[PDB]
Amino acid sequence: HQFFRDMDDEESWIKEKKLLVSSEDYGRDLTGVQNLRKKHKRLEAELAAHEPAIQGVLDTGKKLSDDNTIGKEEIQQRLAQFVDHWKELKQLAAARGQ
Repeated sequence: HQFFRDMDDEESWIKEKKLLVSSEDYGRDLTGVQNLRKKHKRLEAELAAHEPAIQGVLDTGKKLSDDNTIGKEEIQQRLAQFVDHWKELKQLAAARGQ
């Protein structure tokens, strides 16, 4: 139950993370351009820390499996969303860079 909770709070953080990216943009068109470029740079750094964070949960889940399996499987499905979300985020970041 705890791991699940943590995962949930984590997924939440992901949403909150994306929100930040959406916040650090508004600031007069004239600067908006430089704002996007600056955002990208911060995005790369961010991602560096977001990788280990998300992975951490993933690893934990793997453990749960070996410790239970019957049940945790459902959580994996939910966690699948987490990865998917991050995946999209990565793609977006890549596009921005290019």
